[PDB]
Order: sequence, then structure tokens, then C-alpha cells
Amino acid sequence: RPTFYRQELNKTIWEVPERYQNLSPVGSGAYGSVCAAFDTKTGLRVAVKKLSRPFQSIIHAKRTYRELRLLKHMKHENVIGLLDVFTPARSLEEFNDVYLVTHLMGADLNNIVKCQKLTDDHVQFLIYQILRGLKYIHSADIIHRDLKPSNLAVNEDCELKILDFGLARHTRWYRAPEIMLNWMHYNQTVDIWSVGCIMAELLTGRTLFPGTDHIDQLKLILRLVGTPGAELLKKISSESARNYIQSLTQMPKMNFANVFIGANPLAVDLLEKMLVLDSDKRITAAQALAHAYFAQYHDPDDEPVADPYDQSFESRDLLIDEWKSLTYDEVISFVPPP
Ligand SMILES: CC[C@@H](C)Nc1ncc(C(=O)Nc2cc(C(=O)NC)ccc2C)s1
Repeated sequence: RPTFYRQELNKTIWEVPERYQNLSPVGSGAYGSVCAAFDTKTGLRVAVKKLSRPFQSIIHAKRTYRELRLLKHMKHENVIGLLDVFTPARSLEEFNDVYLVTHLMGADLNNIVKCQKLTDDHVQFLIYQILRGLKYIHSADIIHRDLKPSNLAVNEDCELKILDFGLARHTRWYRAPEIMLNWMHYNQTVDIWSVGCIMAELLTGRTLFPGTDHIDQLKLILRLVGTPGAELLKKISSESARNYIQSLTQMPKMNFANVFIGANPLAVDLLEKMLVLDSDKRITAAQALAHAYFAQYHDPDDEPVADPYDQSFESRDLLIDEWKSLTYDEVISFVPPP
């Protein structure tokens, strides 16, 4: 065991091992109860997240178990990984707190683009890294579901890591329409749509689709990608959806080259491949990585897939204490990095 140390930041109290000094409440709890700290053992700066009421209900206990499992699985340069997970409980019996530790990233895209648009080479390198991380997560059947600029962490290096993946469900500005509009089905390409919206924002400096709500959002998307065609409506299982869609004013798809003027045309062609309404036609992360727009960074031999990930628990309906014990088991068997 290690020697812990109490303290109270904001209003919450924190009990971490002594190897973690200088805890300072980071990014307005936007990433949750996270503190920046110094790793006395690695001499590196890490981010410390104390889960909020980890086992108050079944649902919380399940989300806690889900989080730990996901973080323990992530072993990739472009996806946040687990440096350490600890609890101040000497027993499963008194296990009520969870703390997760990852590398500390400098900033997130929600702010850096808020300093005016980016250069094309900056977009190539950032979007490239997102696609590499996405290729890895999707290869394990994990979907981020809420890819957003504040969910993309970068260092001064422009080194990029995806965060907060696979938590959402089982903001709308970046959401794929097959999620907005009722639920005409979907897949992992729901993340590609988000990357499309993000890339667009980075290139222009403006929110591609600044929706006011679900209906205003959809309306903004169709204006750009156009009204759903016959091949698309043929695949819509939702009678509800087929009504709305087939009833609103028919809009043609616009010329991206005209909407994104002066942008690297290679970039425009890629945006065309990501921003398609039909989720079966959207480009994949793996395919996108081979897009000429990334000629300068692409390397098939260094774009790894992930080991398989056991998501069967997702289907289980257990008691709070059973999720707790499972979480406890996961904390216990944790094996740090190299
Ligand atoms: C980019 C924002 C700036 C302020 N720095 C940051 N570095 C790292 C941050 C972070 O959230 N780490 C983190 C992410 C997850 C996660 O992704 N769970 C699925 C879980 C726990 C932690 C501790 S935030």
C-alpha cells in the first residue's frame, strides 16, 4: 500500500496518494471533477479525476464500471490512457471513491480554434490524429458518440488525444443526423460526421451547424447536404421520420467547394466524404486516413487497430454492489503502463 493524504478543494475533499502533489482544480469541472497534479514518481504532470458519487445508484455504478473498463483498454497515442486508478478504501466494504489518472494535456480544441481559424497544415495534423485514434477505437467496436472540440485535448506539441469516448448514451452541433432525427439507425460513422463538423469549424473558424434545437439542427444540415434521396428514404425504418423528411421543403445538396471557398480542395473533397446523410456511404476512419489530404502524415504501418474489447457487461442488469465489486476487482488488477 501507499500513504494517502486528505484535503479539500472547491467544496469536495480529495484523498490521493502522496506521490501526487500540487492538486489544482482544472478546466471549470468541464471534464468533471478533475485536478491537475504532479507525479512525484514519473516527474510528469497528470490529470486526476475523482468520480462523482460513483455508487449512488445502479446506473452510476454501471457508468463507473464502464469508464474504468474503457480507460484500462486504451493503449494508443491518440486516445487518452490510464496512468493510474486508486481508491482510499482499504476494503471492498468501504470502497466508495474512485480516482482516475491520465496524462495532463495542455488545452482542448474548443478554445484553440476560439483564437481564430487554423492553418491547413494544422488542420491536417489535428484531423489526422483524430482519425488515427478513431480507427483504433472503432476497431474494438467502441463508438465515441459525443466527439466535440472540448473532447479533443492537445499539447503545445499539437500532439492530440481523444477524451471521454464511449460514455455517452449506452453538443448537438456535432451530432450525426441519424441520431437527431428520431433514429433512422446508425453505426460508428456517427463519429466521422462529428469529425467532419469539427474539421469544418477549424478551417473556417465558425460553427458548421449551430443548431438551436433538434429541428433547427436538422434544418441546418439539409440546407448543406441536401434533402434525403430515394436510396436513403428506402432505408428509413422509422415511419415517423419518413413523414417529417418527406414533408419539408426539398433542398438540393450544396457545392462544398462553394461553401468552403479558398480551402485546400483536398480538404473539401474529404469533407464531402464525411458529411453524407447516408451512414452507409460515409467514409470510415481507416479509409479517411488514406485520403490524399493526409499524404504528409499517413503511414499504413503505424495506424494500429485495437485488441478485442469485451463489452458483454453492457447487457447485464446487476445490483449496485455487484457493479461495485466488479469495479473493485478492476482497480485491484490494474497494471500500470510500460
Ligand atoms: C484537454 C483539457 C485540459 C484542461 N487537460 C486535460 N488533460 C486531461 C484531461 C482529462 O479529462 N483526463 C481524463 C479523461 C478521462 C476520460 O477520457 N474518460 C473516458 C478520464 C479521466 C481523466 C483524468 S483534461
